[PDB]
Amino acid sequence: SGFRKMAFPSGKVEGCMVQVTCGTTTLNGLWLDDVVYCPRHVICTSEDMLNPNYEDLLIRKSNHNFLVQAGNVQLRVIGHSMQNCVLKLKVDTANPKTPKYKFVRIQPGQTFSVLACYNGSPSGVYQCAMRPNFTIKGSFLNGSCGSVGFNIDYDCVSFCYMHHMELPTGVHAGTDLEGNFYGPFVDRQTAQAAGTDTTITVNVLAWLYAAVINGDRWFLNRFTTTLNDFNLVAMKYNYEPLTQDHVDILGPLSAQTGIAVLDMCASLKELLQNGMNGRTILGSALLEDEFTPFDVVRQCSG
Amino acid sequence: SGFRKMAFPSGKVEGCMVQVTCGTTTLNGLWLDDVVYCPRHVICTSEDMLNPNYEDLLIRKSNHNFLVQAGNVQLRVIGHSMQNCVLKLKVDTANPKTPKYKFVRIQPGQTFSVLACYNGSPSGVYQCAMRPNFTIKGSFLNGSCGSVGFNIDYDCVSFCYMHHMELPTGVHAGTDLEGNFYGPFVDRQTAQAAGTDTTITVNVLAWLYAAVINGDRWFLNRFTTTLNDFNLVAMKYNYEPLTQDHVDILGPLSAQTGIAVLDMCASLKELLQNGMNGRTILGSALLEDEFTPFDVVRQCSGVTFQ
Ligand SMILES: N#Cc1ccccc1CN1CCCN(C(=O)c2cncc(Cl)c2)CC1
Ligand SMILES: N#Cc1ccccc1CN1CCCN(C(=O)c2cncc(Cl)c2)CC1
Ligand SMILES: [Cl-]
Ligand code: NA
Repeated sequence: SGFRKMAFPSGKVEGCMVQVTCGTTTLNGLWLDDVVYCPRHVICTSEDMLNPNYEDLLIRKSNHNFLVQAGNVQLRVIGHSMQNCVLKLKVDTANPKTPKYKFVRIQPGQTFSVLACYNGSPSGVYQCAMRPNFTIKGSFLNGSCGSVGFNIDYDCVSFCYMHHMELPTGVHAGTDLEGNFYGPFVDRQTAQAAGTDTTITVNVLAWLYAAVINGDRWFLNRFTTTLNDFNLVAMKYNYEPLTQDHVDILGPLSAQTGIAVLDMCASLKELLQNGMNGRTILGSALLEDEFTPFDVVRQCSG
Repeated sequence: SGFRKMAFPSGKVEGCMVQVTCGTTTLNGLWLDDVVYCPRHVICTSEDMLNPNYEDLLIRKSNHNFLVQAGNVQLRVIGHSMQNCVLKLKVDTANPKTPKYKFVRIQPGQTFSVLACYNGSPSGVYQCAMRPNFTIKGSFLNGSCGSVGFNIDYDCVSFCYMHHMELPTGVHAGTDLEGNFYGPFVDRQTAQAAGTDTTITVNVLAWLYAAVINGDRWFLNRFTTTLNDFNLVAMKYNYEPLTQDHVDILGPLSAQTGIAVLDMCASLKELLQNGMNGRTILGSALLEDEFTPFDVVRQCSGVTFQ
């Protein structure tokens, strides 16, 4: 029993973290085979950040301008190129600790583990969700750029996030490993803001199923609802719409607990309309939306 | 900025996890140098569990009755001994991935990372605190015994917990790496229950200081309190007493934010009386007690957002 925000074991990713230095800037890189991946903003000075022309800044750099340190060993940079907002530094040694991996782009609502790093050294691991507004509520300080997000699908690491910046509200923005930003953000010091966020409905339902599996049932009721009436309520409370795809994905949890998805939707409707009335669910006074249906099944059954 | 429940990177511990089998029972073991540590209850049947005589059960076992599997490799057991509630299996290979490590016994209120494992293979990592009633609120299923708790302040792993059992209320109990249980618990299937738990006051204060460092001051007030009046009020909400040791430990956070410890105590007294009135603190609608003063300093910026 028990239910905790759980990250994947980070060992396979720790063996890939390196320190990348360009001029006075030091940040983190991901070393896979003979390539080190890092944010392209490593080549910028503070003044360049206002309106950088990355192609022009890069042409002025030689391979020896990039210092890559893996533990206490210097790696030799033998090539460099850009792919979208990530710099790819070709090195002379393949990482002997390279795990089986893929680069995947995740959808809003999906969760992943973040390995926070400073000077190429891992400092902590925590679980995040890609918000509907394409930000992540992480915990990052100066020097954390290049820290990565991932999931592990068996023995294969799926890298899905690389950290680039913090927005004025204290939330975080980054790219996939192909350098495409999540959300309408850019790698330049211009005015940017997180858009209004919404709650991930399918994940709140998954967490209510986790609460039932763990013995917390007070919120269950005799009522059911239709998908259309439930979505009229969800919109009023700034919850994402629930689709038939979401209902299908919750199928297994519904079968195990004997609570149909629309039966759980009626409990959620009541919680949104009346609050918790001084009670908690899995030790929380708010409805948690950062556990996917898969996360619940993986932790509660495996 | 941001504030999350953050665990230590688990790689140094993943390289130590093995599977231990004795008869039909399989659980996890920790392989450090040439010794595999695991719960001694691996030698019990379900019937043995009511009143096991571990010395009598162990004397009937030979080294070859213990099967230890590290990845896809079988390790050879060449010795065995019991130390309190842990079994120590001497093996013929030293773990080449053994990190720099130590065994530390922790006090209530201290936090640590748990690497949940099943069949010697890591499943997930999360942060836990040793509750005042000597239990932990973890996430463990059948097969998780032998999973360990640790901290990694620097490059040295400090192992502080080994998982043995789940109590009737769904909370968890275990030992230090010398086999001494935390709390009054025993490794037998008798009626035992967790004592009434309380909130870890020093950690809630640490977390209020984290909220101030990150730019939030809404909960502060113009008042102060004496330590004794604070404790009289706190104990009415089932909060642990705050001692002069706790006040001293909060000194650095107090100096960084400019808020005296007893002034933060007055804010906590008011939050206990009023609740949050629809507001949140670091994204929570409840007062958080599983971040120590040391955890706050590790994670937070050294510059407060004034
Ligand atoms: N791309 C981009 C971008 C876009 C707008 C502005 C600034 C940047 C880059 N910028 C500069 C490098 C240093 N930096 C951190 O190291 C950092 C990371 N996360 C959290 C914190 Cl508090 C600090 C901030 C990010
Ligand atoms: N020591 C002790 C003790 C003392 C009282 C009763 C039972 C035990 C041992 N017992 C038997 C082995 C299997 N088991 C789990 O694998 C387990 C762990 N954590 C959580 C869950 Cl749900 C299950 C339960 C623990
Ligand atoms: Cl301690
Ligand atoms: Na219902």
